[PDB]
Amino acid sequence: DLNKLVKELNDLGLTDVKEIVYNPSYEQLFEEETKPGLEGFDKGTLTTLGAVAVDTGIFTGRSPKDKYIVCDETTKDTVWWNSEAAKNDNKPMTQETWKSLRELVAKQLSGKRLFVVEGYCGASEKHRIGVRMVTEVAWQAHFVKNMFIRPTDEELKNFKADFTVLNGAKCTNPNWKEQGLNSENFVAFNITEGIQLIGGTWYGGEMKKGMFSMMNYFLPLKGVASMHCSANVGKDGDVAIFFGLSGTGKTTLSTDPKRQLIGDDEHGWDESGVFNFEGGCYAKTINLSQENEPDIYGAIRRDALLENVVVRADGSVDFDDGSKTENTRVSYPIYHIDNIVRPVSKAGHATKVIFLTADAFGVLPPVSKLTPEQTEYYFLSGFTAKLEPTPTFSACFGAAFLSLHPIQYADVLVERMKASGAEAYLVNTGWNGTGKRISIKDTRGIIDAILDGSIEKAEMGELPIFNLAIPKALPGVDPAILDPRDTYADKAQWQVKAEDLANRFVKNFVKYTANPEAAKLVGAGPK
Ligand code: NA
Repeated sequence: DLNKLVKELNDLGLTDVKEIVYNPSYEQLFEEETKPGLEGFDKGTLTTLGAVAVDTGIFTGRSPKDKYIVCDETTKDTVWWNSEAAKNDNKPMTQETWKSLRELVAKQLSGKRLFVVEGYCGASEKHRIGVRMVTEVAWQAHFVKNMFIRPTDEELKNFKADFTVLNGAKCTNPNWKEQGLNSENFVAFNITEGIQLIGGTWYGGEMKKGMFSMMNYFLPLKGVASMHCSANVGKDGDVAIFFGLSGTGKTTLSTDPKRQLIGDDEHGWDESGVFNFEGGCYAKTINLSQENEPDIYGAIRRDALLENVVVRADGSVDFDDGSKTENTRVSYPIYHIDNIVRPVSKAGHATKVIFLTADAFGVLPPVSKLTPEQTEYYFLSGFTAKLEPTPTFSACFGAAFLSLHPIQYADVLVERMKASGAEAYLVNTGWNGTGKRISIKDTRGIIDAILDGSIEKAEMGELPIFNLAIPKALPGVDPAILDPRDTYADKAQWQVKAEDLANRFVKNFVKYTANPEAAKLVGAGPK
């Protein structure tokens, strides 16, 4: 009912609403994106791959410094607010400033032709958020049609919008200084009202990650895990989830011809199992090649939406050109990948949990079986490194999207694992004592041993300092690399580097000891 929709938009403050393009088909979106007369960043270009490409302007990535959550009676004592104790992007916003911003955005979307897309964040009927996004730019509607679950005709008849995203990319906030904000741009959330406002930035990710942040607020409070991970399922129905920061092999190791993909980035884990929050994938395309990333490359066709890629004069795409940004992307509905779970992106309870890390310090074992306490410790640590070794720590493998304290995500994850008897493993896909990277042959052998349970049959030893349980041998894996000390000429070399890494983990974790519940976890961390 377009009549009902317009009244609800008026309620939000949008006036003089002209034509509304509600839930357009992919064909309509293509026509809208290539419409004669589009100017600026609204303009789409049909590439030779058949996919339309658009540019996002000055913002080619998220703007965490411009992210705010309204502080009110609902959020004062529930949100994990940025503090001296532990810095994060959850910056409070007054109700007065929120109102001003809402009016600003409402004004920007008034007296115009609008696109409205309604979809779901969450494949679980019990724990999903119906999202309604309003925009004046067709490709932004396309991004949402790709990234959220597309409702059935039946669902669209009784669709309830639990959260509304008002995309006012074209407007900027003139009173930001007076208001004490970061800039004239803004990505603000009002949890009580159920609204996300976007201003100044055109980057599509703000819509995807904004809703992920909201799921990260509502779900854990209901005992449901909300995770930044990929997930897949074996032919027999066995489910595994993978965590890992960029460069840890997450995408490659969770891509297996024999296991259908549930999702590649955001999942929930409730009483029924693991479910994707998304209806598509938002992949990085820099240096993309058909040879290396056949699944992703193959997905770039009509209905995919390329972002910030360089298009040559003949319409072809130079995927190696990062002139606009190194963060070139492409979004596409999930069925552009063949090896996926259908008809709905969800499966049973996970029984294997894998934490990947590229340990540039060459200290961690290629694989360790974690205790429940260590599972929480390494989940809060969210560690990886790159080469002198430089570490990166990101709580729960996605600190930027945590609306609650890290411990709250760890608690629900381990609760779900305990019920299904799931085992967690820390897997180092990085380097060892040779100074070289662990072979992918061994890493693939390790992932196989984890999934087929052979690691559970192995004789176990224990690595000192970290007190990690490690297998002495595994089918298809070089037993000479299982203990990280064996790849060094002298174990004393490992010992020195281990004390160093242990120190970095401990120093990183100190901020969590300011949280009462998490404080005791230092006992499960190194030394
Ligand atoms: Na399309």
